[PDB]
Amino acid sequence: GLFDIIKKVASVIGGL
Amino acid sequence: GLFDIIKKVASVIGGL
Amino acid sequence: GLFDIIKKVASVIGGL
Amino acid sequence: GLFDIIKKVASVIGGL
Amino acid sequence: GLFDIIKKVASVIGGL
Amino acid sequence: GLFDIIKKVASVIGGL
Amino acid sequence: GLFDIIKKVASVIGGL
Amino acid sequence: GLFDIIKKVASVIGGL
Amino acid sequence: GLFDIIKKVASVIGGL
Repeated sequence: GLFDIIKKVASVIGGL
Repeated sequence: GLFDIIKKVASVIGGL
Repeated sequence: GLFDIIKKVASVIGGL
Repeated sequence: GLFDIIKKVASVIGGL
Repeated sequence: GLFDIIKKVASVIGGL
Repeated sequence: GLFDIIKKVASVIGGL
Repeated sequence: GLFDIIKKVASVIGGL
Repeated sequence: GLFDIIKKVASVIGGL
Repeated sequence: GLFDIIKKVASVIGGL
């Protein structure tokens, strides 16, 4: 498109 | 399109 | 379209 | 109470 | 309470 | 058996 | 048996 | 409380 | 058996 954002993420977090 | 956002996410979180 | 947002997410959360 | 245990868990296991 | 245990866990295991 | 394959897998993928 | 395949899998995918 | 334990964990294990 | 393959895997991929 004109202003594309593609964001892909995956995470393991040990507690917040 | 014009202003596309594609967001894909998957996560494992050890407790909030 | 003009202002598309596509969001896909899947998660495993160890307790809130 | 007096002797509280709160346990929350969620998991993905690739086969036992 | 008096003797609180709070346990939160989430895991991905590649086969047992 | 004779020609055994045992495959166990589990995964978190942040978007394909 | 003779030619056994055992496959076990479980996954979380953040969008295809 | 008096004797609090808070435990939060999350893990990826490549096979046991 | 005779020709055993045992494969165990688990993974977090930040987007393909």
